[PDB]
Amino acid sequence: AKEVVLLDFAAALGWLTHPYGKGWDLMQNIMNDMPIYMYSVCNVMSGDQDNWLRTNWVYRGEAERIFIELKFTVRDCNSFPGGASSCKETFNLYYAESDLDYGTNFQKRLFTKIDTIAPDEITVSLNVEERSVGPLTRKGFYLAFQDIGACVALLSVRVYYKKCPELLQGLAHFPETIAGSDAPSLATVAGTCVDHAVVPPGGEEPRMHCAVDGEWLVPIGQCLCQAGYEKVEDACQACSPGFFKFEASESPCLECPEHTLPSPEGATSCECEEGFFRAPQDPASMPCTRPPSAPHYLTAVGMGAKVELRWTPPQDSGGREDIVYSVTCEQCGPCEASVRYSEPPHGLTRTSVTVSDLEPHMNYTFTVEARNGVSGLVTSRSFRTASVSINQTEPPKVRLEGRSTTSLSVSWSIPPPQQSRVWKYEVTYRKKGDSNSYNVRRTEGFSVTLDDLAPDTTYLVQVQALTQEGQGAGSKVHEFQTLSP
Ligand SMILES: *[C@H]1O[C@H](CO)[C@@H](O)[C@H](O)[C@H]1NC(C)=O
Ligand SMILES: [Cl-]
Repeated sequence: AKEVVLLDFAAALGWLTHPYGKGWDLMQNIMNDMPIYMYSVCNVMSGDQDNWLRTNWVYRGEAERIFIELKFTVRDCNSFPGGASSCKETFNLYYAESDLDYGTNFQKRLFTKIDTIAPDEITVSLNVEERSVGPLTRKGFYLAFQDIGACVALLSVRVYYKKCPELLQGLAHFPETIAGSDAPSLATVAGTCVDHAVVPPGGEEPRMHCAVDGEWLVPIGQCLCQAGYEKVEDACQACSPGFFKFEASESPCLECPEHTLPSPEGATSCECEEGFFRAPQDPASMPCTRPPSAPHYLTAVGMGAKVELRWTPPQDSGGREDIVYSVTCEQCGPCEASVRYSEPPHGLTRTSVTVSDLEPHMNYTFTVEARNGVSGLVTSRSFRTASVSINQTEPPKVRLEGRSTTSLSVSWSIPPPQQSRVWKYEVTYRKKGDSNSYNVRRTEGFSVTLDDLAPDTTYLVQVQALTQEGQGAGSKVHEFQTLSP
């Protein structure tokens, strides 16, 4: 775990002693053909000791919490001739922040005690200890060591801050970040997106925290490979030629779908080969599709004035499920509003419709076309046709125009446009009650007189305009009556 050092006594500076002369004092020994320095003080006999040793001004840089490591020795208070109660076996560690170098202007009251330092190993004619303080927030700081009446040898001091390693995590890159001072107040570090990577709409953007111990803590958000690109190891390559990636996801590059042209490197979509198309609604994931073929077959059986257009889906959906049917009509020329559709005629999803109100004696032709969500792209037409004529025309209006004791003058009417079909007019009559005797005569006229009948009798008259045989339209059964003398 990287550590940045701000002050290292061992490598070596002549620090400030107070008071000067007595108290702390730089000293030297010999080892491995090399000089060894140390600040010592051994005033155990003397009743009251208050010896201060101050380190020169250390720059804080951007360090937030510093770690102080000390290596020292301590003699046993029981080994000195005096060795009275005036001998301690510990010393005190202080610090102070400032924006300028006080130089020689050392002032005890300005210092904050960090802790007392006690020997792990006491000797008789080396203890290692570490502490830390934060947060620091000024240009520089001092360290101060206080003697209270012991025999101490200070061999080493190191003050450093911990640091978080640079890394790449989820396509994001974070840089060396100074570790934080306190956990409850841990800042957040933004990461930047590797080439060809991005943060999608709208996920969390890359973040991570540098903990006191110099460790990366809680990873937030992530970067994904931009469209046209895919993740390989910890980088983003372009999609191979023949593949595509429309949205920035975690998935790999997909191969082009059906009916598409081989894509160039780093493709976000495969264009569709001539003959096929895609709708706006269509995702670039589905294959380009085609317009449908006309309905497979079409029937139109007309029960009276209504009719039943049944039909079946195209033999070729064009590769879609959004096929809708449209129905028009011929009467020549287009039908008016005269015809009623059981349902709206255009934009149908069913495969059968009932139209009604068809004036007899006219064959209409209905056309049904099938189209899908891609028909609007081409100007062709794919439809089926079916025609029907109802011959039932038309319930004649009967009424009399003359009466006698024995004869009835009967006449019927019917619009000229329909007087064409009518092959012959069948006239039927019989006395009331009688059901074993029928009187029937035919004619092309619109009037007839019934001869040789009984007086004061109601007759049943039924006229039927045949078209041509057994397929004609009957009339209301009227009731007329002879006259009395
Ligand atoms: C419909 O009338 C036409 C004349 O427009 C005729 O050719 C045809 O036979 C009729 N319908 C049928 C059942 O063929
Ligand atoms: Cl602290």
